[PDB]
Amino acid sequence: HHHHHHMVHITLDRNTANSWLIISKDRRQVRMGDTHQNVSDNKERFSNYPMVLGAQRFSSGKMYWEVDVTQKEAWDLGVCRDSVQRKGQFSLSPENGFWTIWLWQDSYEAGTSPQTTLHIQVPPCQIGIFVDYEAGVVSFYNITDHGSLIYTFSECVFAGPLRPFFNVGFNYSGGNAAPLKLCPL
Ligand SMILES: CS(=O)(=O)NCCc1ccc(F)cc1
Repeated sequence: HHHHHHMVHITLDRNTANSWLIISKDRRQVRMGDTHQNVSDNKERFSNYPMVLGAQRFSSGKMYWEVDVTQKEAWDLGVCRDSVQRKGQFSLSPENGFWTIWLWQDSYEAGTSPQTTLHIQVPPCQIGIFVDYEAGVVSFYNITDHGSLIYTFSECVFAGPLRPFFNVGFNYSGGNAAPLKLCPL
């Protein structure tokens, strides 16, 4: 790929965070806390999962950013509609307004309904996410493996503004405490 030059500076929106998340002062890192983080509830917060949105909203153009997933056992990454459901249980699918991939139990999968098996030879430590709003494309790149393609969603129905989407995953095992980090340009 040669998408790096559509690089955008993403920051995390604390107001949208699950109440157990800890977002760094620079709003570029997020991790699962070991308790409720002493914030009030609001209608924007994801209630059931350790999810948070980026502050940026996109309705046009080409956008690219990178995320560090080093030493995590579980996470979800991608984009979603600004209007996605925040409360209760739901599945990550384009029908529900999500364009995502994940790591879970030593397998990588794309968030289609049902999920799609990914084929990655080099486990990634950093993921690139590319959105072409006009083309209806969301693509994922393996930065650890020379930028090799992981997955492309095409013919996307964004149906409104998009926000960067993150899930740090649960830490039931004690092996998934590490943060998601937005990588410098
Ligand atoms: C730190 S942990 O060992 O992963 N425990 C998770 C508890 C929890 C459950 C649902 C949430 F929406 C947020 C947190």
